[PDB]
Amino acid sequence: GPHMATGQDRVVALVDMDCFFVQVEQRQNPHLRNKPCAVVQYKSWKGGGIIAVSYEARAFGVTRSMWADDAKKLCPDLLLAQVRESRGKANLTKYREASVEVMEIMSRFAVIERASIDEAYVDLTSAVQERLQKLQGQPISADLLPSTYIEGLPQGQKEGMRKQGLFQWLDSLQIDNLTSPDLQLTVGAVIVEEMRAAIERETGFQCSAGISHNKVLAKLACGLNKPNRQTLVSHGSVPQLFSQMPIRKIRSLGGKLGASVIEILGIEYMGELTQFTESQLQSHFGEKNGSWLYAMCRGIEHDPVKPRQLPKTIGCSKNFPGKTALATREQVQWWLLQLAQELEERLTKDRNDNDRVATQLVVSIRVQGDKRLSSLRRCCALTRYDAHKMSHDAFTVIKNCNTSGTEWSPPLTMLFLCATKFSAS
DNA sequence: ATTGTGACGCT
DNA sequence: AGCGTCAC
Ligand SMILES: Nc1ncnc2c1ncn2[C@H]1C[C@H](O)[C@@H](COP(=O)(O)OP(=O)(O)OP(=O)(O)O)O1
Ligand SMILES: [Mg+2]
Ligand SMILES: [Mg+2]
Repeated sequence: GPHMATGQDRVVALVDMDCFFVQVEQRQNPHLRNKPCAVVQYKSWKGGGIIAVSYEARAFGVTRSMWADDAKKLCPDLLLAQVRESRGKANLTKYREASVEVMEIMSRFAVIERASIDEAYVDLTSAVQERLQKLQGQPISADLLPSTYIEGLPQGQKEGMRKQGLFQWLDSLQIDNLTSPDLQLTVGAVIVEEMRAAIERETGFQCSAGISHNKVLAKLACGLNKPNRQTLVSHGSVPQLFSQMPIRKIRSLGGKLGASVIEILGIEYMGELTQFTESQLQSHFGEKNGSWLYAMCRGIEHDPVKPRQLPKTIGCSKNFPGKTALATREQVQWWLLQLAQELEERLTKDRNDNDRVATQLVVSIRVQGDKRLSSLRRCCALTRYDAHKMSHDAFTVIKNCNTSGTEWSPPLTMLFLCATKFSAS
């Protein structure tokens, strides 16, 4: 009724860089632009592992987590850029620095939460109020939304359809009310057009975006029309959108929890969740998950956009698969040193840029044949940015896993050093 | 031999 | 604290 809150209080956007690592390499190397091309890590085992794919290459079936030799079977003219290698491992610095370029531009418009190297949430509520009082009541022109899709429209040529749906949306709009959620979302979309234009002008990079009333819907919306487009998901669009939406497509339901929702309740689509009471969902999935599911299948989610532009952790990882697994003490020490030297470099740069110091060192390892992705995770004190000290401390922390009598067994298939617990400096 | 990250929850 | 989940 009148007291049923509808989750329409905020305007939230999710901005995701289109095939980001590919775009970084295409900016640097113009011969790669507007071509089927991918970014690969390493090169010896089956041509290297593909970690990013241009849309031209995706059209041939090339995907992430495919070996380059196999991708070339699907796409013989595929062009490749290789991740930089330093100290014997992939080094992602070029892409982190490109990400900072983009995040700093986004921060001019609004508060952002860095969700990953190429994705950020945007809290647009106050920016929209400012822009609405700036409008002082005139309507919003289609010309202000040149790359926006309105999900669910038109109802009742891809670009022609986009424009039909946008016209239907704008003709319906009630610009009289500075508190209409649909109007607020529309102004949000105008601002995100401007943000995306600024990113492309000032970096060369293109991105897609979603605009809705919360983070989950904004991320879902972002996925609906890619690349280089943005999508508005209104509250009213949720029943139809969710009526055929697989549960696994909603952020956080792509794993075991979503699988159990499907199996326990005997449903397939998000919208089917509305039939259950909050207490029923809590009985199957716990108090927190159940309340979250009850609201989310109605389009309602409360998770705030956190004011956080910088990562909370600075980590360095390397897998040693198959016969490259580490089998001697010297090997383990040398790779701990390699990881620690990259970590020291990134930490010293982080301290200069961002006025903070990490205080905890996490050391994690995998042992051969262990079913888990991480076998062991132990922490120690991080007191100075010294690679030799950090590597000696990581070894001191993990050495009691060695069961032998200069040899290391069982061989180690992953090493991981992470700097955490930052404090202002 | 589907890597190298990074965020968050549980107990 | 250490382990597990989730999403790229
Ligand atoms: N599993 C992974 N391993 C390594 N790097 C990854 C992985 N997933 C994503 N990345 C990196 C490379 C991507 O360019 C970047 C952004 O990831 P993501 O947003 O899913 O895809 P994308 O930006 O390449 O394409 P899209 O246009 O679909 O967003 O992060
Ligand atoms: Mg992306
Ligand atoms: Mg992304």
